[PDB]
Amino acid sequence: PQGVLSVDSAMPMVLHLLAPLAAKFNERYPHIRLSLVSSEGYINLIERKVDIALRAGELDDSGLRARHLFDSRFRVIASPEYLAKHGTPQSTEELAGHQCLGFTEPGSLNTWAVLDAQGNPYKISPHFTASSGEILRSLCLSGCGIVCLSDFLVDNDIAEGKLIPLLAEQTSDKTHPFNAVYYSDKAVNLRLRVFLDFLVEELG
Amino acid sequence: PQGVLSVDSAMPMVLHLLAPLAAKFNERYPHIRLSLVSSEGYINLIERKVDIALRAGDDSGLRARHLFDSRFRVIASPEYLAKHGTPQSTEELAGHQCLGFTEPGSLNTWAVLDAQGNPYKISPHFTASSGEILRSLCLSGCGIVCLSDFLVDNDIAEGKLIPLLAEQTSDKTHPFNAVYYSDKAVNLRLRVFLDFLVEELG
Ligand SMILES: [Cl-]
Ligand SMILES: [Cl-]
Repeated sequence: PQGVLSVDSAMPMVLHLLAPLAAKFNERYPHIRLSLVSSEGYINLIERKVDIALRAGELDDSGLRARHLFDSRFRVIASPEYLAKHGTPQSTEELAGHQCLGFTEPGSLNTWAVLDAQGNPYKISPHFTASSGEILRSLCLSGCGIVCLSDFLVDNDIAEGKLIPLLAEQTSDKTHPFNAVYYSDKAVNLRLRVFLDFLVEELG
Repeated sequence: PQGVLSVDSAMPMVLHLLAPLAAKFNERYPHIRLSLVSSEGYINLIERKVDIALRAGDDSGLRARHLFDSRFRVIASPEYLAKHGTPQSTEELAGHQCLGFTEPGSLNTWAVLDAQGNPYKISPHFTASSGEILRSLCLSGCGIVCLSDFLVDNDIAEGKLIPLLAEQTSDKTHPFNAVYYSDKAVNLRLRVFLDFLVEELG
């Protein structure tokens, strides 16, 4: 396997998942020149500007191949510093009293995976907004408020004590799948298949 | 000062400079609702999708306010250097794994000078769309990178990344500015944000 393989994903996937594994992938396949780009949505992939996309969406009836990588839950988090100055929410309805940060788009992500008293996902009014989950993580780390982000983005921060998980009982246990998406015709190339195989081992 | 202010910049500027200051700004001006977005180049600003752009790079009516000057640094992780040795001259970079940008290609002309005093142009083993991606690859032991001081200085402080070829690396700095259209300067929240950024960033 040799040559250039272009892999596209959202910033958090590239930084927390791909980048860490790229050194191990390099030792096994030193002749494959990975190109790791970060863009928004499936435009690059569909317009054939990259070979493979690693994304959480569900594209069916597109014709594109999807290979499952891993499942992730959402977590509601804040910095110890924010909680020290603002208090810790003990119910989901108390989030109305706190600074909740969200996406500029898509707005569907601003309906959090934390259930209210009636068992319905809580829609926030974002104080700060951002175009990336990675920016929301940084704002949360620096004490700007409460965010709701994928586990793989914040779990190591929680382990290091840099973020504190909130409203754990109220938080939805449901997971969302992440997939490697690509056109069937590009499965022909060995370097995509060995990258895909590698990704399913290490992420699964 | 009250309402939404949208700030566009490259990822490393947002994560390493803006986000850390956003809580302090919030305490001073709690009624300003920041929107921090990251994109490529000046397209959002030009097409008036954001109020201000923080970028190092002229469709006129633009104003540019200086924020700070930054040097580049060549770095690798301690784990990489233990497995591949540390380069003692710029010319030895040919034997090592150097990671670069997909684009712009001019950025793969590094700020490290060879024996003749020429900036070293690399053949990138791996490429990426963002300097933040290059920082992560570097941290993970994938190779050597050349990135702006504010992206890696703290890692160098913490001992996670090692500065290489310190004497050969250029001392020259490049400016970073807040860029915006003249007409948007009338807005109070843009003015207090700019003032804050100028005070805080140097
Ligand atoms: Cl994201
Ligand atoms: Cl960049």
